[PDB]
Amino acid sequence: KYVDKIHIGNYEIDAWYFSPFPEDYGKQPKLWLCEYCLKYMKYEKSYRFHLGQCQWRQPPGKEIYRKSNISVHEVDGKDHKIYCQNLCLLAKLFLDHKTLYFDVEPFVFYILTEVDRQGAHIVGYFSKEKESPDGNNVSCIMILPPYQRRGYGRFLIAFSYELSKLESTVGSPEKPLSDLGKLSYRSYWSSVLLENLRDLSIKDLSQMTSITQNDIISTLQSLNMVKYWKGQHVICVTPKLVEEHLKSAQYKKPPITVDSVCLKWAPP
Ligand SMILES: C=CCOc1cc(C)c(F)c(C(=O)NNS(=O)(=O)c2ccccc2)c1
Ligand code: NA
Ligand SMILES: [Zn+2]
Repeated sequence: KYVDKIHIGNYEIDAWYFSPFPEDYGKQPKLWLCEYCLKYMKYEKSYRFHLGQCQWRQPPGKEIYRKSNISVHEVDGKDHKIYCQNLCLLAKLFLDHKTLYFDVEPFVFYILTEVDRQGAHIVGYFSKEKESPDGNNVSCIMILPPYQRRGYGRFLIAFSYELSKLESTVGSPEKPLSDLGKLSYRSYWSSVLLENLRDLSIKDLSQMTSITQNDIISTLQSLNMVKYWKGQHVICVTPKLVEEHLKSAQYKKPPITVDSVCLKWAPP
């Protein structure tokens, strides 16, 4: 018998997948999570007592981004082991393909929070290998279900590439992506490339965006904006074609932007 329901903050959320919480936790009808320190508890009564005792009102680590009430905390897995393990167990309830939960020392975790008077409430996160031999700028990326399809996933994608830009490198999410993750990356790639083409080789777009040439090419191919000539992909678009795509309905929701001026981060 697995965890199938959690209470976190003011949300109740049904599980999507098995997560390896200890057996005596899974047997409970519901798992209760502190939204600030991510301690998981078996009972409403232990949860209530914890909420009156727990002093955390935001993630640990350093706040590397803050604009208005949107915040990102960078949490090193070796410095905040228990917190990152609890985050990975929570994330695994909603990710099919995540496989690492307890060996969190090789990872850095970027926690997205939405702030009010009571504290900084967790929306989602992405993990990132401190040293990625494969050039992955995201390992896992997860938005909690009640915040999905509301701009927060796009924010975290954009954020991951802003880190890659500051590292003077290109990067790509680790595969396989969740179904919603695939749609989200394709939408983000399309809007970023189209806006750059409206305002350039494939290599130029890559240096400007930190999107890999492969991801640029596959995105341009889905837009039918690339020709093939003697073994080379070449951009083939008219400014008018770019503008038709850009004012289609899917590019109409006003994003939460990543303001590079509010990003406080030096590359390792
Ligand atoms: C639970 C497992 C994975 O959860 C995820 C993972 C990712 C990467 C997401 F992007 C989202 C999400 O919520 N996307 N919707 S979006 O932010 O409005 C958005 C609009 C336009 C372009 C991009 C994104 C959820
Ligand atoms: Na639910
Ligand atoms: Zn707590």
